Amino acid sequence: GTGGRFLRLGGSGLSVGDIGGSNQITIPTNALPSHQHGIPANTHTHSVNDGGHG
Amino acid sequence: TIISLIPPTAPIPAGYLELLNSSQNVSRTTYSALFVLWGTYYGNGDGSTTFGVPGTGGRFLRLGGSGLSVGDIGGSNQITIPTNALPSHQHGIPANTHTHSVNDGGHG
Repeated sequence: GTGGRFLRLGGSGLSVGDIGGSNQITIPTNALPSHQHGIPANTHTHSVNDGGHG
Repeated sequence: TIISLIPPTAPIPAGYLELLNSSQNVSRTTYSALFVLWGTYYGNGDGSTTFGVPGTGGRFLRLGGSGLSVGDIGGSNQITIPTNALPSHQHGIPANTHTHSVNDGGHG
């Protein structure tokens, strides 16, 4: 059955009638290109606790 | 060319040359019509007594046009996503907590 597939000559280790391939593709983890995210401007303070000192 | 679902056990049809993964070389005297129609367009073989016929290694069938000549080659099953093409995204930053030690010494 054709199965709505593409016509592929199979010289390299592919007998006649061989199937395979996939219309759905999944990006593997190692395929992700290198990229760098920017961290926005930040600002904070710390409250200070003290009962006193003699 | 013609296409066939012939299993490897079955014999090749008479008057037909089987294309393989690798480009082959065939005698010029025989397949005389094929040679005069092709010549050394897909290989020259020995250059005098043979000529080259193209090979199809795992390749897909694609029609001509768009400036592409017959018998051209190209493509790849392996793809690398260019760093330019990448879905725009932002990661969240996990909740954290830090304190700073105090350099107080002493005062009077």
